[PDB]
Amino acid sequence: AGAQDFVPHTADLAELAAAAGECRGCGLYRDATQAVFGAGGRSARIMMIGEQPGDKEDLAGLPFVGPAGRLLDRALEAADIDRDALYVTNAVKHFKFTRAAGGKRRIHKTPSRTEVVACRPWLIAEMTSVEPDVVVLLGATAAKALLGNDFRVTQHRGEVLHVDDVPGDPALVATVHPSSLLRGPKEERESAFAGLVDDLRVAADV
Ligand SMILES: O=c1ccn([C@H]2C[C@H](O)[C@@H](COP(=O)(O)O)O2)c(=O)[nH]1
Ligand code: SF4
Repeated sequence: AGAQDFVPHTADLAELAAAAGECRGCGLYRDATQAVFGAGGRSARIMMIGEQPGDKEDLAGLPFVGPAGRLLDRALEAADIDRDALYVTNAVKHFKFTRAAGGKRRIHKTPSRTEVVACRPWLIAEMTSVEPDVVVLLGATAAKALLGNDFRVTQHRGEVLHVDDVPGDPALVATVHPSSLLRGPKEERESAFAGLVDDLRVAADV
């Protein structure tokens, strides 16, 4: 099923990342430039999971390097979390996208539940490799990957969750995706940023 046979029996993140480059677990590898594995080391206490690499990440080979990542950086710094101490990844490892004519970037398309479930063996391998104390789930796709397809981020914001399905039983904190804080009225963007900082601090206080 999905990516499972492409995942090697090792927890070395370098070997896992190289193997993900060869994954064909769903259709998304075809049009993407490369797989984007997570970034960080196995000593990390906090793992953070987004949806997928975007346009910038697809070509950089690293997660959260575009506008959403710069906003995330600002939130982390405000929460006194050192990004180099995190393990940062995504629920799906290949960018799913289209282009619009006259557009200034490739625009992401939402992974189907099928693609999320197909790619989840990589996330499980990352979680068993890193053994985080806490997992921050940035946005609906990542949160649903571990908490179920019906899960609503908006309804559980600053809550420490635990589900028996997850290897290692880390605490789980589901929050807004940083990209959602890029646009909208200023007061709403400012209130939403504060809430993201709060949720990051919940995770770091686990
Ligand atoms: O590492 C990443 C980078 C971007 N994303 C998402 C965030 C946004 O909704 C889109 C585009 O990211 P952006 O940094 O805003 O260009 O992809 C992600 O889920 N994980
Ligand atoms: S998105 Fe995930 S399951 Fe699909 S081909 Fe890429 S690494 Fe494999």
